[PDB]
Order: sequence, then structure tokens, then C-alpha cells
Amino acid sequence: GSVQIVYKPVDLSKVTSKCGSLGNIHHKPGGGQVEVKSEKLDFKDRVQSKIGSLDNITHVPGGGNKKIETHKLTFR
Amino acid sequence: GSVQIVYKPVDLSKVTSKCGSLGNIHHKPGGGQVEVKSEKLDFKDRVQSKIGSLDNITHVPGGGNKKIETHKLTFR
Amino acid sequence: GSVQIVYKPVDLSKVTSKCGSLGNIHHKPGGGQVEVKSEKLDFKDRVQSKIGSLDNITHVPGGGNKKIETHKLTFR
Repeated sequence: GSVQIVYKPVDLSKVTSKCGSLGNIHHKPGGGQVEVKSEKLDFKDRVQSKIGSLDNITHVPGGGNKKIETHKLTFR
Repeated sequence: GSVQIVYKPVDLSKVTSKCGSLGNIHHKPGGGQVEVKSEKLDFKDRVQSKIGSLDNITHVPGGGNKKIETHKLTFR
Repeated sequence: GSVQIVYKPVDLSKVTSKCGSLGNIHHKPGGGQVEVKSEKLDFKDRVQSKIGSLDNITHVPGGGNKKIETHKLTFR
């Protein structure tokens, strides 16, 4: 009845970027407006919410590479 | 009945950037506006919430690389 | 009835950046406005909340790389 699991990934990989220069970036969005109305809010178990927002983002990561590697075993 | 589990991920990986210069960056959003209304808010178990916000962000990380590598085993 | 669990990752991985200069960065958002109203707030177990905010952020980490690696066993 003897069961053997040997698990040996060999990951010689690479993720790479070369950029000569990251240039001139302008983020100039106009004046946004947000309006939200209720009489009641009533939240129970494990709710998560964003109920009125205005979000301006410039990321410009300079080589934002990702090597996301979520991984698992399980048994019986 | 002998069970053997041998987990050994080898990983020689590289996540890499070369950037010659990070340039000229201008985060200039106009004047935003947010308005939010209720008579009542009523939050119970483990609620998490943002009711009204204005968020301006400039990240610009130079090297922005990620090697996220979440993992588990589990048994019986 | 013998169980043997051997757990030996070999993570020789590297996360790397070269940036030749971090440039000129100008975070100049306009005058924001936020307004939030209620007649009652009522929060119970394990609530966490933000109810009116104006948040301006410049990060500029100059090689903000991440090697996040949450990792585990569990048993029986």
C-alpha cells in the first residue's frame, strides 16, 4: 500500500525588460464629480464596499515585470 | 501503509529590469469632487468599507518587479 | 502506518533592477473636495471603515521590488 509523491519543479526561467528611457508622461484628467444617495445602509457578515470615490493613478513602473507563481499539493 | 512526500522546488529564476532613465512625469489631475448621503449606517460582523474618498497616486518605482510565490501543502 | 514528509525548496531566485537616473516627477493635483453626511452611524463587531478622506501620494521607491512568498505545510 506504500504511496510515494516526489515533487521537484526545476525552474530556470527569466522575466526581463530593457528600456532605453521612460520618456515624458502627462496624466491631466479633468475635474471629475461623484454623487451618491441613500436613506439607509445595513451591512452584515463579511461585506466589503467602496461607496463613492474618485481615484487618479499614475503607475509608470520602469520594468514592472511579474513572475506570479501560486502553487500547491494536497493529499487524501 | 508507508506514505512518503518529498517536496523540493528548485528555482534559479531571475526577474529583471534595465531602464536608461525614468524620464519626466507629470501627475496633474483637475480638482475632483465627491458627495455622499445617508440618514443611517448600520454595520455588523467583519464589514470593511470606504464611504467617500478622493485619492491621487503617483507610484514611479524605478525597478517595480514582483516575484509573488504563494504556496501550500496539506494532508489527511 | 509510517508517514514521512520532506520539505526542502531551493530558491536561489533573484529580483533585480538597474535604473540610470530616477528622473523629474511632478505631482500637482488640483484642489479636491469631499463631503459625507448621515444622521446616525452604528458599527458593531470587527468593523473597519474610512468615512471621508482626501489622499495625495508620491511613492518613488527607486528600486521598489517585491519577493512576497507566503508558504506552508498543514496536517491531519
